[PDB]
Amino acid sequence: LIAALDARSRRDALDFEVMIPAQVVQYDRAENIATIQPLITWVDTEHNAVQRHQLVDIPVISMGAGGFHISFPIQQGDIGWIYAADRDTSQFLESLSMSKPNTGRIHKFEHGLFIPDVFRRYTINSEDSAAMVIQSTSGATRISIRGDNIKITAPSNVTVDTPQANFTGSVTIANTLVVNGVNVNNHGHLENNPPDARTKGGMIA
Amino acid sequence: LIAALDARSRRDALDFEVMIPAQVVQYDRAENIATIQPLITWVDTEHNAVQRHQLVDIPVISMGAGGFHISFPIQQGDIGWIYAADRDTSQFLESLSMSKPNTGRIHKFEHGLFIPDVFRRYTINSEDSAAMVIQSTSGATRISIRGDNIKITAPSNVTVDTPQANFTGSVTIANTLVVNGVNVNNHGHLENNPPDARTKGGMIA
Amino acid sequence: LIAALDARSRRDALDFEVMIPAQVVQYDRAENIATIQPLITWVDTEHNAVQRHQLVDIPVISMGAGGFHISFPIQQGDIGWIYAADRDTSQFLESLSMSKPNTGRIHKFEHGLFIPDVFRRYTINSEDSAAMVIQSTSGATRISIRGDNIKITAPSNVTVDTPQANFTGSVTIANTLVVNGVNVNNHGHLENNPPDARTKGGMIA
Ligand SMILES: [Ca+2]
Ligand SMILES: [Fe+3]
Repeated sequence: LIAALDARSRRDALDFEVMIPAQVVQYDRAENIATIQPLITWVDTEHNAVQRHQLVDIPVISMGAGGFHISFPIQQGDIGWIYAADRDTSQFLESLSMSKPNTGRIHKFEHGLFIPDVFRRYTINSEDSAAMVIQSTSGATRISIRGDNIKITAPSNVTVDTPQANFTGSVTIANTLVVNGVNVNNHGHLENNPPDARTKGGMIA
Repeated sequence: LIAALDARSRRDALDFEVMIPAQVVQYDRAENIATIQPLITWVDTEHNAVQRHQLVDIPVISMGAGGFHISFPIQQGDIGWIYAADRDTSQFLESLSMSKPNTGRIHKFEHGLFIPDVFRRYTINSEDSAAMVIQSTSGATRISIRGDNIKITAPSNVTVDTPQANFTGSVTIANTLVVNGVNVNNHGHLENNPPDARTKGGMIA
Repeated sequence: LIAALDARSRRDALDFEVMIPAQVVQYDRAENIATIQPLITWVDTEHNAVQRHQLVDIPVISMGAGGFHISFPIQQGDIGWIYAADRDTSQFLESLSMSKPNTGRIHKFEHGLFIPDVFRRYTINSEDSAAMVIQSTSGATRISIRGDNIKITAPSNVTVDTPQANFTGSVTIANTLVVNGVNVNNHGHLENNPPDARTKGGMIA
């Protein structure tokens, strides 16, 4: 009989984990690890599809290198993809350096990586149809990068916290400019004649 | 004979899909799914290397969590990597929640994830050699993050669309400042003496 | 005996590479490829755990599409995850187009993709606990995106290099504003009477 190896091959492929959609149960942003719940059940011999185990202490990617990175404020319930490492990563995670596997389990989500993905749960404004956006998923607060311009939109404010902000060209401000507490639109100056009289009105062309 | 299992092992490994470079045939940015064409052929028994099938309805990652994400304006022809999920993801994609596989196909690109990658098709300006950049691939329009400063460059304009933009330090503008339609470089004020005469010239030190 | 296939299955799973943590040995940012050193040893038949081979010419992801991307200034020693492609990618990498495998090696890191990950080696400021940040890993220089506002922080400066910067609302500047070399806080104007006398002091309400 040859059905034997067919059965084996199937079992072995089912047991070998690679990638599946998954959800955050809990997340620690300082240690950048999560408890993760896979979101596709597996059919058992009994033909019952059942919920998979949680995975603990799973690193969540923070893309970055060279002293820079991108970090999202991950919440319980957020979704993404868990990947299974070839070997136990637990010692590597302790040291972030060259390590041995502490165990013999291979190709299992238990030692994996979670990559957050919002899937389709976002809105792109029509003006950004040809742009890259880094944004709230609502689309309300965004940095939009286009081929020759950048547009930064926020319903409340944009705050630039730095000692020196430099503009190498011109600047146009639609409404009010206040500098050190003084409204420039409406400002004046003391005259020499009449002595110490403030000029009339505000700033004019 | 023992060559039997050697043949099996090889077949099974060839059939088990994980990751391959691939190209976007069509993309829907609202549903965040693509038709994808793998870019490496597979050699058949006949020793013919032939083009692989398109995959439809493949989610394209939008990295994000916590109400924020990053989205690129993916175009036909863009490249990247397709990953094969362990099990059918179609029901999960309908609901974005806990689900069963609708079918028995495992480790196939048919149910996968596409991650866009520009590979080497970009230019980094020399001034950004030690910086992170989020930019047009031409390098012309960029946000460059350095250890202690941020430089935002755009050939046309940078527009900040918000009711209130706050600078916590000083600001230097090279050229013209216009506020509510009035050129500040060149502005003046009405005098009390001579009555209602505009001051001479523009703004001076 | 049936232990035979158990041994085979195990061997085949060990030989089949998918994903493991790894480190950059060398990186070329123009060609966007690296020499990579996996960071988990593998136990051999002799029960010796030993360091894995370097992989050369490994593409490092640059997430992007549609003419935009994100690039980090990767350094020797930076860490992340290497993924194994199903087939030889070398011809595909030459052309970035549809290709055959040059060889028969399958599911090996030798032809792979590296994704940089900083793991937990970063600091999130408490004010950003619910925000997305793109930042130096020190947390000192950052773009922080919140539900209705964006805060850009840099200890040295933020420079906006563009011919035209537009603010669609109001702007408040805490300290000094200089426009074309003239300090606005302290500016004045020539009077008509007294003829050509500069106004007293600086700008006042
Ligand atoms: Ca006067
Ligand atoms: Fe004035």
